[PDB]
Amino acid sequence: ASKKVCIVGSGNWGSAIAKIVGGNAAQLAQFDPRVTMWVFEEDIGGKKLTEIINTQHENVKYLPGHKLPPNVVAVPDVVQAAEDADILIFVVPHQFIGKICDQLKGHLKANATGISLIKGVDEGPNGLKLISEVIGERLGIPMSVLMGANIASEVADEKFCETTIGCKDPAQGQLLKELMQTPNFRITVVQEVDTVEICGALKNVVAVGAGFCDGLGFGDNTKAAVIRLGLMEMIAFAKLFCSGPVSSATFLESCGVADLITTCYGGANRKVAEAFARTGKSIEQLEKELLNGQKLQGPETARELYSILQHKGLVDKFPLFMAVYKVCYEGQPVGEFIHCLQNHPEHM
Amino acid sequence: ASKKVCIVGSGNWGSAIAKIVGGNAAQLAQFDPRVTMWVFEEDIGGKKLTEIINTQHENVKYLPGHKLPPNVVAVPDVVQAAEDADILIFVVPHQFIGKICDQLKGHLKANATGISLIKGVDLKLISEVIGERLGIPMSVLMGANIASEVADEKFCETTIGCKDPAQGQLLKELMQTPNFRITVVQEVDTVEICGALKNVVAVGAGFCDGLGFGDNTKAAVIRLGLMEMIAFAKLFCSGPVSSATFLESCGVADLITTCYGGANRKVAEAFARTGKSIEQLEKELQGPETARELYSILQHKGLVDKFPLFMAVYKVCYEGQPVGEFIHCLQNHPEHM
Ligand SMILES: NC(=O)c1ccc[n+]([C@@H]2O[C@H](COP(=O)([O-])OP(=O)(O)OC[C@H]3O[C@@H](n4cnc5c(N)ncnc54)[C@H](O)[C@@H]3O)[C@@H](O)[C@H]2O)c1
Ligand SMILES: [K+]
Repeated sequence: ASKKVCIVGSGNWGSAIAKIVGGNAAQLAQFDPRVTMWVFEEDIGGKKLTEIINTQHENVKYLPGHKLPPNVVAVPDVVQAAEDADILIFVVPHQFIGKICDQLKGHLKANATGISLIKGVDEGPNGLKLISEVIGERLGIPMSVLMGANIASEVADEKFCETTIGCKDPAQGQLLKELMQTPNFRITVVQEVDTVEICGALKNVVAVGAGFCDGLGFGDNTKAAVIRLGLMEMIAFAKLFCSGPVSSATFLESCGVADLITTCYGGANRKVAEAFARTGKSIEQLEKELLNGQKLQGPETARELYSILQHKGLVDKFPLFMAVYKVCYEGQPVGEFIHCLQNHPEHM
Repeated sequence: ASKKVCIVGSGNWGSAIAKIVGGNAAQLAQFDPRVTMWVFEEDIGGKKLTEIINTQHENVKYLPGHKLPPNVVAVPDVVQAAEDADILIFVVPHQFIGKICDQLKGHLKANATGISLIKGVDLKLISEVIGERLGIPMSVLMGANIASEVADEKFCETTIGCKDPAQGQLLKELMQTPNFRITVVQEVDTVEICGALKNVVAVGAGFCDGLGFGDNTKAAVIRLGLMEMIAFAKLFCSGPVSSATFLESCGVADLITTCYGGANRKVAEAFARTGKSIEQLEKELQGPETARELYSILQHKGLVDKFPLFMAVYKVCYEGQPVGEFIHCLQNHPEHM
């Protein structure tokens, strides 16, 4: 009768989302109050982390200081967590989604549906592959996405922000909006899944360019042009690459312009790009110094874009994306970045 | 045969444009190389400013240290400057364009056209003021750019709004350089209204900074402000309006740079942080004034409730509403209904 929800993931973001979804499932009649959350088990200094969560109602490791609602139940086995869910909320690091889908494949409730909160992009036959497609194809369920200018710490703290839900099915879109929306977490539902999703990968390429601007000492008007041309390349690339409908207007949603802006004024891609431009240190060197060795996604995405556009003969139509690639991997002097924007397709 | 250009105005902005325009007018066969610039005569240490420009080719008061192309001729009488021009570039401060137009009226060439670079509104668009008094087709140039940066050839872009496609390509040819990139669109009114409405959003963004909110909250305020800009334009502008025009420099880019750096944001932040008045911050903004005008026309249309960001700025500036309510006013926004 009422729809059962499983939150597949329990990290910083998954626990922030638990707070909201646990809250709204308990409140709202149409949702089963019992919300399962799959927790990868960890020795929390002796006690099982899933034990600590069900007793203390606090993800002491990944969202310390916050009270997860009591109707949210940690479950160490993902199949047991999801077996009865009508709605699956995928919120794990991209690196673990494959494993989780492998365990879940063939164990879901009939007509179960999913929504991916996983930002970024995967690899596929067409070069880039959307994570929501990896999930939906492996599990055989219809997929929505949730993407926007938001971060777990602020969503847990109830700091005002918005997000975009991409869902092809209007009725399912409205259901997901009811599950996730609060006075400080505002949702717009749009029908273009792929377009909402591809923004999250492309925005980080634009952020590398924005960081180059900061590191080369350009002003805000130059930077605003880099961001805007970057947005226009996002639109043009989605229109040529995405299946499903692509509208310019979708880029004016939170997943598009707002996430772009926040990523270009703060975030690891911008920060490392600026340091690269200022200091001549390699992306690799800065990754070790600043991100404990984490791979920065902006440069890696630019490399994938380069291969896609080379096979289509369109490298010259995306000068900002391709300047990020050439600066990061082919030793193009970062100081020439702006020159690559002086004959842009948008101004032809 | 070749088109004659007059730059009506000679401040920082008009001098910066004269650098660009004089160069392109000399190089391109389709333009007459003799570019007039109307220069309000001033005495600079005993010599006339116009004489200094015509011998040293430097506006020593408003753009010192920059050479103007020698084919730009400073002319002190605005009628003499404009009377043979086919293209007039209006680049004076808002407060004078009314008087300048009253002197020019009737004295222009028959087929003459205009482009207004005067950002901000009169609510009535300044290019409408000009085009209706002078009787000439009007275009606009608006984007994320400032005069000092254009003078220094720092990369930036701009939008030209021009209804006639042939006139638009000529204006683009007159103005475009490697560091001043132009997109021509045909929605004149949409381009121009952005310049006024962006300052309302900027005040809101400054409130957001002053209240201690982060970049994800500021990005929502900017984005909701952009949606209200689009909605208002479709409801106000007698000319056509598409959301796609707001992806141009005049829309999203100018909005971003104003909301991250500009007078409206700076004051609004300090006011929300310290509760320092406004004026004492001022001394120590067109955004609020525009908000007031928005309130008035939204009443007439019956749509005050559909623009809570615009109205929260007005109410917080003019009706005592506590700045601290600004974010609350966005928690049931039409975009999320
Ligand atoms: N953190 C944010 O602010 C934020 C905001 C928007 C979107 N997102 C997206 O949400 C996704 C997840 O981010 P996060 O903040 O929850 O990261 P996290 O590192 O905080 O999450 C840790 C979780 O990863 C899983 N995990 C850890 N080790 C594992 C292992 N050996 N095997 C299997 N699973 C393991 C567990 O579920 C663990 O709870 C990402 O795709 C990110 O893009 C995050
Ligand atoms: K010429």
